Amino acid sequence: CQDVVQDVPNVDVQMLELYDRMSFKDIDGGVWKQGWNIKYDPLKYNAHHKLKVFVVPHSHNDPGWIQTFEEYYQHDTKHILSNALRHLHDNPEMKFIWAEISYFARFYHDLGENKKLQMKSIVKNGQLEFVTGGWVMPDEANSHWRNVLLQLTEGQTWLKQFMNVTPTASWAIDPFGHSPTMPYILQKSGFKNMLIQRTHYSVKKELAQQRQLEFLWRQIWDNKGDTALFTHMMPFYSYDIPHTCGPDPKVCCQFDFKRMGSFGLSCPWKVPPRTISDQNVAARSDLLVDQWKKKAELYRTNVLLIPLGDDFRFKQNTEWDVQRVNYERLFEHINSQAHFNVQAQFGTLQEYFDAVHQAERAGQAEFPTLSGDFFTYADRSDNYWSGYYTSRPYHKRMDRVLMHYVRAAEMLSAWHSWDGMARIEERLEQARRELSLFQHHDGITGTAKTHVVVDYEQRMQEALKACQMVMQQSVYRLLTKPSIYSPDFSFSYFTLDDSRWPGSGVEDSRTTIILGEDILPSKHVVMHNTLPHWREQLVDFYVSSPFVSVTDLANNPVEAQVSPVWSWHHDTLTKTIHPQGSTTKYRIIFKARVPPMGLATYVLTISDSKPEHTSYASNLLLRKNPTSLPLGQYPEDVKFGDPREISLRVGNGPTLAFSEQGLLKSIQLTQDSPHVPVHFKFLKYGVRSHGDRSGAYLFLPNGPASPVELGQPVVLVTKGKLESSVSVGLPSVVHQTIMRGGAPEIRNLVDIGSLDNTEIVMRLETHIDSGDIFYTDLNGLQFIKRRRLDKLPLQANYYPIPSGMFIEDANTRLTLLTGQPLGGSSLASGELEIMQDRRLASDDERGLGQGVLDNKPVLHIYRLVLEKVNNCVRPSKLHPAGYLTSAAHKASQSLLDPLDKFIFAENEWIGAQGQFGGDHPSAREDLDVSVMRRLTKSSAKTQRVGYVLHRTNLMQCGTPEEHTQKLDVCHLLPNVARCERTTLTFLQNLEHLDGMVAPEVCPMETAAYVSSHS
Ligand SMILES: [O-]S([O-])([O-])O[C@H](CO)[C@@H](O)C[S@+]1C[C@@H](O)[C@H](O)[C@H]1CO
Ligand SMILES: *[C@@H]1O[C@H](CO)[C@@H](O)[C@H](O)[C@H]1NC(C)=O
Ligand SMILES: [Zn+2]
Repeated sequence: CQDVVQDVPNVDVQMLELYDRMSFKDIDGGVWKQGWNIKYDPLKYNAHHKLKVFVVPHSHNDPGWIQTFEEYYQHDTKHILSNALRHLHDNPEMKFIWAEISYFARFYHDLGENKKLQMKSIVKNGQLEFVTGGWVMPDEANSHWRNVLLQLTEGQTWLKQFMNVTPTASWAIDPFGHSPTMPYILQKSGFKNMLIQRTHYSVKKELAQQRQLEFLWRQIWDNKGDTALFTHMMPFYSYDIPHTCGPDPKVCCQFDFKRMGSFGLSCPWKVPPRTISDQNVAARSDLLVDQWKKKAELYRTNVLLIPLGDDFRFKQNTEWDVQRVNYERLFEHINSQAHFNVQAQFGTLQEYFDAVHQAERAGQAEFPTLSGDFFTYADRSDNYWSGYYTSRPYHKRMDRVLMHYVRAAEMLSAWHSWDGMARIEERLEQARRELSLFQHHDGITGTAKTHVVVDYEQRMQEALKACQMVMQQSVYRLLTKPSIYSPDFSFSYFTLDDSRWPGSGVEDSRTTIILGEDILPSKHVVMHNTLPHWREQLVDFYVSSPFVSVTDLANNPVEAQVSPVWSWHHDTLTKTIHPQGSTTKYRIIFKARVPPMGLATYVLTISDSKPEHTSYASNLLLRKNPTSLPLGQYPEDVKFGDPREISLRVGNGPTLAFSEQGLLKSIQLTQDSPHVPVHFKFLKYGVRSHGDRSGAYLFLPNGPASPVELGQPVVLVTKGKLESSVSVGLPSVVHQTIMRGGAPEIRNLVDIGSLDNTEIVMRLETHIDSGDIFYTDLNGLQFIKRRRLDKLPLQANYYPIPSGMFIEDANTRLTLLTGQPLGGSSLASGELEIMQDRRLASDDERGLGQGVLDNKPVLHIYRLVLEKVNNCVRPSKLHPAGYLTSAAHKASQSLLDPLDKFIFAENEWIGAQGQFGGDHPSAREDLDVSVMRRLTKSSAKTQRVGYVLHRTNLMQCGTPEEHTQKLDVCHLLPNVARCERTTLTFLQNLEHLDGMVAPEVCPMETAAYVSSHS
């Protein structure tokens, strides 16, 4: 195993280092506005060294954006695919690449058999080629790597099954900025090449000047280079035709033949395309070839890529003709005029890459190595696309919830083979495809029109319901004596209970467990733990009585705590935001202990008075002018007081101090240690009154944030033996700090209401001497070092915070982990900040055609970990990566993959068992079974189960290792006949494993294994 901490990789281009050196001046470069006037030596190409030009027809089909997926499919895409089939069938030399499999699959299953056969033939013969082959072309900023893998697998599995092809070249022309998580996943999924487009205009200029637009992209910690993936970065401002034939859009636009009036399109540079004829072909070719030779100067080989397409292009038959015929005339002339020394033709993406590598092998070029990312993107001037790191935060949080429910449903149901009547495969396929669809770069990014956001939400809601059905049927089967098990596959044996989604104050959706001497004395509940190690976590349920006690299935008492159910209300009468306690329902909380990838059953039983092993929290409402707060049968009376500073300590954990406004002010790690200043503050950013306006994509603040005026907010303090909390109703945010004995959990119920042109940010102020350095993660996979650059505007220093961020000095680190992707930064030494929501009245001119005014209440969750790190073995100052500590990593897992909770729905569970998986191996803490998926239906003689294993890398800080058993996923199910290492999509076998044992992987490595069972 490579050391990913101590050896700084030696690469030709390291993006953080390149950013430190670059000046980012936005000067007018001439016709290539963001470059310079390219010059070339006409003698470079000659009879023995020609410029091979591949023109690659393409059509960017967004799976939802300004129309929903189905609206686009009906109005545009089915026509594009139908006409592509006819035109490619009829014109053997014409070519076309396709990226979005969600649309292709939708189309293909509607085709008659004769057309399916015609389609397979034009793919088989190479005329229609799939690029990437994922369900979508995903966002690369907010997406979790697990979901990027899920959607890639969904599209490629469909392609393998129906088209018998697996793309090894990737095409990503529209994500807003690019992440190294893509080559990471692609290289481990058989890919050999990838192409990207949206990178900062300054970076395009800088790499173009050095001919570094093609590079071997390796991970920031990879010293050896085995993660490297050849990457082609396009050089210009857009993938449209005016910005793909060469440096001058005024000339390239003349070669987009769809821009001649009857189609309703024109060239904004005011020179229209002209039909090619024998009388103008020589002059037209001379212009085009000159553009091509200029573009060729920015690359190292004599093979040139010229994409030919735009959004939803190649729809009308007349469009196919006008593009094809004119280009065929140009190729015939150019290829027959020896003085150009060019051979041009339609081609596919793989053909381009194959020719580039043939040139490379001929010793024609050597390519530079590069590590780093390409955030944050600016397409021009100071227009940085950091707004979409936060836009539509309700759905960004929903993405993480569904991410987890999909993994839990696929894992719980993988243990058994299911009768087709159970519709398990059917519900999982729907859940994987709806979550996969949302990975689209207009989905999770929050950049679609209002009604399209609604469509994604409805689809994800359907997926959540599908997951719940599969999970509850699975739990019933796994914990019921086999000879008693009698499933009704349409019946709900259990109801899932989720405490944080949609969340308190968002939707009253949780069921109350109703107990009573005259109706039902007890109720079974079951917890599932998808992580491969034993885990304890507090869980809560709503119950109709405070007099409830908990036992495990051996009938051992379990210590519990009951607290009231508090809800916050904006009182339009008193004009205050204050809490009301339920007089009919209460929260019972207890520690559940669950086996690795297993289940544990408990019983809640009512009694007529205080049970021996249940305590009751005290509650203190701090506000001037209090009124009574009765709580029905709750045994402890609420207390009142004027606002004041408070301090709390649960268990032996940290002691937290709060200001009289209910916000954290300090954290004391141990009884001895100092009270470390850690202050939470909420602020707001506005929009500029002159110039460019912030919108769904762009963040264009009218200067640094201003503090939210807090007034004298109502603060609620609940203090219990297992859990305490401080909650405060601030304008637009009910802010809560919850303590359970370790790092606190923070929850924000964010309701930006009608605050137009406002972005609400949550900031942490400390005295940590971080200077201009901070760390943020990429796709929940790795942490990358960021350096705040004052030479760039505020919005350029915002980065994606998909799951965590931290700052540190030689002795102290503060890490903030998130349960949803949001945008954030560290704008001053000692600070961390992350945006909660943004409501923008104006459109930001990137084609959406609207502002963001559809905000709704969302419950954001976090864990806040203050730690001493002076004893940790950290990367040197020159290393571009950062790594979490064990505590921070576990805190992240508590947010993203919490225990799942199930309430038995009927009165009695006959044949109930107390546990499942007690014999599963409890793996080392840095290892995860990211995916467990049965890959065969029940009729298959040989059953196959796929596993994706990921090992992160945690800092060595002096805590002795200890125990843990080796995890061999191939022996998790019995009767194993074979074990194979496969690509991450499970589509190709890479290794036949000895003894049928799946070895664990190295730090920062991810592998996939498939076990076969007789
Ligand atoms: O913006 S508009 O001019 O409509 O169209 C452009 C040129 O065809 C496209 O690049 C728009 S891209 C397509 C869409 O997924 C992105 O959210 C847009 C971000 O700008
Ligand atoms: C699928 O493609 C392979 C080569 O890529 C070919 O040999 C095979 O016949 C095709 N169909 C099958 C047998 O699955
Ligand atoms: Zn797009």
